[PDB]
Formats: sequence, C-alpha cells, structure tokens
Amino acid sequence: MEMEKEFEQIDKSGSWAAIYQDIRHEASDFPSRVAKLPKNKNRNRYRDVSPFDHSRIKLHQEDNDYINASLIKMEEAQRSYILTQGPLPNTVGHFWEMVWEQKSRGVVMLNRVMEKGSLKCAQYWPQKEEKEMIFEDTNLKLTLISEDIKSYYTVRQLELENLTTQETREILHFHYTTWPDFGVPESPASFLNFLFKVRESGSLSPEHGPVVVHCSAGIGRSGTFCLADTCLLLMDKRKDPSSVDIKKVLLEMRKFRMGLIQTADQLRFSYLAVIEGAKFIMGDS
Ligand SMILES: CC(=O)N1C[C@@H](CO)[C@@H]2Oc3ccc(Cl)cc3[C@@H]21
Ligand SMILES: CC(=O)N1C[C@@H](CO)[C@@H]2Oc3ccc(Cl)cc3[C@@H]21
Repeated sequence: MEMEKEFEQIDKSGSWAAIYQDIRHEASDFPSRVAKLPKNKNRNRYRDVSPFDHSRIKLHQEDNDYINASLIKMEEAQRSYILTQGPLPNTVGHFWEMVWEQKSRGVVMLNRVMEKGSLKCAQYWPQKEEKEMIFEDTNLKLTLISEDIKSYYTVRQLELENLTTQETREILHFHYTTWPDFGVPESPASFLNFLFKVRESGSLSPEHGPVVVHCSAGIGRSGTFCLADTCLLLMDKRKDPSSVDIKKVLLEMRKFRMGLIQTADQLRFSYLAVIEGAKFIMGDS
C-alpha cells in the first residue's frame, strides 16, 4: 500500500502495536559473540543491545578492537551510517578513535546528557574554547572551535588532532536538544528541519566517511533518523515514489543492527516524518 493512506488505515484501526510486533518477529537474528566476551562488559551500556559481529566497527588496535557500534550500509539509497551507543566514561577515547579512523565529518546526538534525572551518556566534548580535552588512551586532542545554539538544536565546530601524527580535522557536532523525556514529538517539523541541516553540511555525503549517530542505546531515536533519511532519498531516486515501503526499509536496516525503532510510537512518528517531509521536498505541506 501507499504510505499516507496505510497510515490513516492503521490510525483508524488502532493497530500500531500489532504492526510493530510483526516487525519484531520478522527481524534478523545474527551472532554478537565479540560483544558478549567478559573483557568487554564495561564497554556496553545495556546488556540487551549489542552489535552483530558481521557489521560491527573495529577499532584499529591489536589489544582490544571492540566498540558498541554498527555500520548500516544502504545499497539502493547509496548512504551509509554508523549507529552507536552514547559513550561511557571508559569509552570516550574509543569513540573519538572511531570518528578519526572511519574519516567521519559529522556526529549526530539525539539525547541530552541527563534525562529523567539519570545520566544517558558521558560529557564527551568540551564546553569551553579554552578548556580542551585530551584522551590519553587513544592519543587524541579535542577542542571546541565555535557553538551556535538554536531553539531546537545546537551545532558545534570541533577540532580533532591525532597527537601521534599532528594531523588535524574539523568535525561538526549536530545536537538535537528537544526530544521529550517521554514519548515522541507531537510534530515532526523540527526533527525534519534538523535532518536537512545535517544534509546541508556535507556530513552525509559520499566524499566523507559515514556519519556517526547516537542516542543513549543507539537504536531508537537513532533508528528514526536514518530510517527517515533513507526513505526520503529513495522517494527522490525512484520513478514511482509511492513504491517506497517503510516497513521493508526498516527490516533491511535491522540486518545491520538489532532493535532499530524501540516502540510503536517511534514507528508511527517515523511514518509521520516521511509523509510530511515528502511534501516539502517538492510543495503540498
Ligand atoms: C564550516 C563551513 O563553512 N560550513 C559551510 C557548509 C559547507 O560549506 C557546512 O555547513 C555547516 C553548518 C554548520 C557549521 Cl558550524 C559549519 C558548516 C559547514
Ligand atoms: C524535505 C522535507 O520534507 N522537509 C520537511 C520540512 C518540515 O515539514 C523540513 O525542513 C526542511 C527544510 C528545508 C528543506 Cl528543502 C526541506 C525540509 C524538510
């Protein structure tokens, strides 16, 4: 079926939970043996969210190459994403090592450091120009260059230096700051505006390594971001945009990381975002 009318048909019939449970039943199951080794316990935030072995990002280290991060490679859309958990106190150096080694331009953050009164990720970037951060375990230096605070998101320019070679690179930090503590946003307008700002920066383009996107576990909000982006790109590429099947795209992405889209409300919100976005790309919003 088309998307917008499939959407109203699920609303009128109130069957979002059944649709979402079907997706959970059909999703791929691949091994995640490296994630479960005892030496990696303090490298995982949640015991039930792990990268598959076949798609995990490897650090360029011989001691321990493990990080909780996955490469999502979308062949028809010609887009790749790295989805990862929010960094832990003992993985902030690994996180920036990955950004460096994978040649990423941008980092997309979809959570606040504290939500619901609890810590959701480490404070892993510097908050003042004159107070830079040094990660001694991976030999990197990180400096805040500029910060632009807007009503729904903040963009930061960061300098990452490999202290071993003295090479430097500019990284863009795109921080969506207004996702609610509970539930999903009422309107997708600010989330779509944010997606378009990431696109306009070059951070999703083939002349760079894959964007790094995270929330707390790296599957819920993070899944919504890449699912919406890929579906909109396919609608632009194909002769028949109504052929884009958001459930099929989501199942394809779940071949590369488990659990993407965590609730039926996140699934409905993803439909809403693609539907509204497809009107702005052309003229009927
Ligand atoms: C650094 C810079 O000049 N630019 C312009 C665009 C590509 O030329 C990129 O989009 C953004 C957005 C936000 C920030 Cl802080 C920087 C950028 C980049
Ligand atoms: C492409 C798209 O569908 N959308 C949805 C709009 C809000 O409904 C978003 O913000 C922008 C801004 C500029 C452009 Cl070209 C596209 C958009 C987004």
